[PDB]
Amino acid sequence: WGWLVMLAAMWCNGSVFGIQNACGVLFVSMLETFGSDKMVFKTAWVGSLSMGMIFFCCPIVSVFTDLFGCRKTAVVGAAVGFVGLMSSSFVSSIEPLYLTYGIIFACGCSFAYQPSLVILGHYFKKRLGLVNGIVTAGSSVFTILLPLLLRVLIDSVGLFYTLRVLCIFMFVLFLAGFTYRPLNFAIFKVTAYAVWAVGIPLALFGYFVPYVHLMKHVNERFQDEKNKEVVLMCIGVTSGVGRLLFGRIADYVPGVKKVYLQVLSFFFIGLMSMMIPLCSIFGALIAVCLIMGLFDGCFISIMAPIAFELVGAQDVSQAIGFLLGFMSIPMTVGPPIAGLLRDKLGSYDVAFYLAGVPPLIGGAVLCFIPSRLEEELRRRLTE
Ligand SMILES: N[C@@H](Cc1cc(I)c(Oc2cc(I)c(O)c(I)c2)c(I)c1)C(=O)O
Repeated sequence: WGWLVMLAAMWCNGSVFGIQNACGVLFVSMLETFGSDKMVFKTAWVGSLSMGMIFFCCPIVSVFTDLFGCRKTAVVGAAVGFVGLMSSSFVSSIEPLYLTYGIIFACGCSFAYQPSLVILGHYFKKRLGLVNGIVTAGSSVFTILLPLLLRVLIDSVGLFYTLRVLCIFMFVLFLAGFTYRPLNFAIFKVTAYAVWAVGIPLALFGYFVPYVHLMKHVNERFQDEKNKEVVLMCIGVTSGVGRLLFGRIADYVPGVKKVYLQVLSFFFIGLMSMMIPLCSIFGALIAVCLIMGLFDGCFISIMAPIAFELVGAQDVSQAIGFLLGFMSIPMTVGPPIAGLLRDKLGSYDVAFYLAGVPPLIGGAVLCFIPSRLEEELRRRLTE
C-alpha cells in the first residue's frame, strides 16, 4: 500500500473539488438545454445545493466512519456518486436535477472525501503538512485542467452524455478506495471562537457567486472571446501556488505570532470582486482573476491552524464541525440571490457589487477579536 495512500488521496481531493469548481462550465450549457421562465433563478440551485450539501454532510460523517471503519464509507461514497452522476442522465426536465445532481451526488462525494483525511493521518505517522501541501499541489492540476477538457467535451456530446461520461472519475475513485486499510455545545463559551465562527460565515456570503456566474458574465465580449476557459482556469492556477506559498509563510517568525491575515484576504478578494463588472480590456479580467485566486488560496490555507490556536487540541474536531455546519448556508444562499438580484431590468453589472459588501463586514468583525488579555487585572477596574 505504502505511499499509494497519499497518491489516491490526491486523486480524491482533485476529483471532488475540481468538479465543484468547474460547475460554471456545466451551468452555462445547462441553462441553454431545456431552456424556457425566470430560469436563471432556478438553475443556480443545481450547483448551490451541490456545494452546500458537502459541507452540511461532512460533520455527520465523523460518526459513520468511526462506526463502520476507515476502509468503508469511501467505497460507499464513490458508488453513490457514480449512481447519482449516471442517474443525472435520462432526465427530460430540470426539476429532477436538484435530486439527481446536487443532493445525491454531493451526499456521495462528502462520504467519499471525508475519510481521506483520517487516513492521511497515519500516512507515515509523521511529516504531516508536507503531505497536505503535496496533495494540494496535485489537486491544483485537476482544478486547472478539468475546465479545458469539459469545454471541448460538451460540444461533441450534450450535457447528458457529459455527465454520463464524467462517471469515469467516480469509478476510478471507487477502485482506489480499496487502498485505505488501517495498519459538545460548550465550545461557544470561548469568546474568541464565538466571534470568529460568526465572522467567517458572515464573510463568505458572496464567496461562491463568481465561481457560478463568471462564465455567464463572460459572453459580454461575445466576439473577442477566442478562448473562455482560461479566464476560469487562471483562478486555480493561482490558487494552487498561493496555498503552497502560504503554507510555508504561516509559521515564519515575522508573521506567525498571531495571524489575522484573513482580514487582508477578505479585503482584497472583496475589492477584486468589486472590480470585475467594470474592466473592458480582456487582460484586465485575467489580472483581477489572479489577484482574487492568490488570496482565495491563502485564506483557505490559513484556516486550520487558527482552529487549534483559538481552542485546545481536544475540541478542534467539534470546532471544525460547527464551523462547517454554519458554512453550509452562505454558499447555498449566495448564487441564487446573486442571479436574481437584477434578473429583472439588468445583468450581473448590478449584482456583482453587492456580492462585494459582505467581505468587508466579515473582515471588520474578524479584526474586532480580543487578544493579549488576561483576567489577572480584574482586581483593578470592574470590581
Ligand atoms: N471553492 C474552493 C473549495 C474549498 C472551499 C473551502 I471553505 C475549503 O476549506 C475547507 C477546509 C477544510 I480543513 C475542509 O475540511 C473543508 I470540506 C473545506 C477548501 I480546502 C476548498 C476551491 O476553489 O477549491
